Amino acid sequence: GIQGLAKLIADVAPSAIRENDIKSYFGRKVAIDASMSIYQFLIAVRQGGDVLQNEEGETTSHLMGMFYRTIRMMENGIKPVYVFDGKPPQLKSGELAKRSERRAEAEKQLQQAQAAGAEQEVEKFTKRLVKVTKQHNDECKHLLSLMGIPYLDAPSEAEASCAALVKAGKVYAAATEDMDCLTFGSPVLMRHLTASEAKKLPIQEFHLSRILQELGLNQEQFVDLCILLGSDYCESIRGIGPKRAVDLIQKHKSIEEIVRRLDPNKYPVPENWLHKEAHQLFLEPEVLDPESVELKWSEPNEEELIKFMCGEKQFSEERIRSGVKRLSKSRQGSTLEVLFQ
DNA sequence: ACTCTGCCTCAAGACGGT
DNA sequence: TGAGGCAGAGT
DNA sequence: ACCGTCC
Ligand SMILES: [K+]
Ligand SMILES: [O-]
Ligand SMILES: [Sm+3]
Ligand SMILES: [Sm+3]
Ligand SMILES: [Sm+3]
Ligand SMILES: [Sm+3]
Repeated sequence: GIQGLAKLIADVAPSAIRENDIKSYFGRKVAIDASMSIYQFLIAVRQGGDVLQNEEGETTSHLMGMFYRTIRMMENGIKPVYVFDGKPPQLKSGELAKRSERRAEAEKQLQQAQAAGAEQEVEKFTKRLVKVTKQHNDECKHLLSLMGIPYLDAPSEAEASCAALVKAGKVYAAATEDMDCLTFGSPVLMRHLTASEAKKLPIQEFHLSRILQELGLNQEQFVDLCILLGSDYCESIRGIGPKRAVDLIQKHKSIEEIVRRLDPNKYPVPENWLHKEAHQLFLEPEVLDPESVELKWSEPNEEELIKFMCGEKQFSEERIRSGVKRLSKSRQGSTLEVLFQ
């Protein structure tokens, strides 16, 4: 993420944010940060503070969400491609260490909340310990294949590869909550795309070109702004928040120039600041080749889906079979069969 | 008065019978 | 792999 | 729309 970027845009570039009704998206393709949505399901999809699971102890919360949400999207003629995170860049090592530190603390506090019986505390610390694993990813991929829904493995950060897919015109937008997708250059970011049958949060599109126009910046300058706001890849300058950062960038145009003009006593910069490395990472990230794989939405394998979800994962046969019928008919409505010439 | 930091707390899904 | 509220302190 | 339940 980028610290306070969403709020900053709402305050200083409101026209970059557009809202449309879900009925307007029929036929559109979108790239989805899979690892992130699996995470959301593991955290939220609970009964008695416990994830859903089959009788043999295997978690099924993530399969539950991925199955049903994907179908609801397709019912609206929205065609998702799911993108999975790869190996993190070295620059992120610091941030990851911080996370593992927090996990170690959370593990202690979980234990003591248990010897204290504090059930609501236990639930909190258990949520803090939720972690998307390789098995979670492998099960979702397996499921998506059976559903006929495409997915890709990013070489590194999935947001970066989502952005690259939008730039190449392979999908219309990147659908994620992580704003660093814009820092990676995604022309369009959709937030709150769940296509939920219960409404709530309006669908928001962020348009990068509108953002750059409103702030009066090019993409290089925008990335420098984000670094100053605070990213995962390097430190920012203490004392410099969203307000002073926009002004410094609009005036000095670059962190390099900002540092030369800043008084080393009033606003000292981080020692051995890696802003240059991060800048390079946001602008030239390692990404999949968007011309490589042709995205297709295939017919769902109904019988194998039933064996997997019902036979193995113990989902209701009625709900699953009903889901597959809906998915199949909705695909038929929004997708053209392949043609040979 | 405007700005920023540190610390707190909170929320985080989908289906279907009613 | 946040967000927003609040008190206190820096500009 | 609410809310008990989903696995
Ligand atoms: K800062
Ligand atoms: O992020
Ligand atoms: Sm990210
Ligand atoms: Sm990521
Ligand atoms: Sm079994
Ligand atoms: Sm098993």
